Amino acid sequence: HHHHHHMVHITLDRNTANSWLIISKDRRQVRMGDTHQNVSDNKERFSNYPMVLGAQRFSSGKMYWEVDVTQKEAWDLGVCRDSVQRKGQFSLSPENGFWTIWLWQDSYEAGTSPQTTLHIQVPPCQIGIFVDYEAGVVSFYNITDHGSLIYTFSECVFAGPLRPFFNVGFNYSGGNAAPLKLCPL
Ligand SMILES: CS(=O)(=O)NCCc1ccccc1
Repeated sequence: HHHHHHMVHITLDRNTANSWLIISKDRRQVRMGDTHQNVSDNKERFSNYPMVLGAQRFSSGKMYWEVDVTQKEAWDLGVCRDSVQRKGQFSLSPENGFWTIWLWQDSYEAGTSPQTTLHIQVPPCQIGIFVDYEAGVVSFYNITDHGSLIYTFSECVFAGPLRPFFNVGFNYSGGNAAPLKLCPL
């Protein structure tokens, strides 16, 4: 892929974070805390899962960013509508306003309904996310494996502004404490 030149500087929006998340000073890293992080509740915060949004909103154009997932056992990444549900239980699907992939229990899957098995030969340490708003495309790239394609959502019906979407995953195992990091341009 030659999408690198649509690179955008993403920062995390503290106000949207689940109350257990710890976002770094530079708003470029997020990890699961071992307790509630002493913030007030608000209607924006994801309540049921360790999720957070990027601050940036996209309604046109081509955008690209990269995320470090080194030594995590579980995470979700992609984009979502600004209007997605924040409270209660829900599935990650385009019908609910999400265009995502994930790692869970040693397999990679795309967040279709039902989910799609991904075929990755080289476990990624960094993921590239490309959005073409006008074309209705969200693509995922394996930066560890020379930028190889992971998955393309096409015919996307965004139906609103998009925000970068992150889930650091649960850390029930003690093996998933590591952060998600936005990688430099
Ligand atoms: C073992 S743990 O640290 O990952 N426990 C997390 C508890 C939690 C439940 C729902 C949403 C956010 C956090």
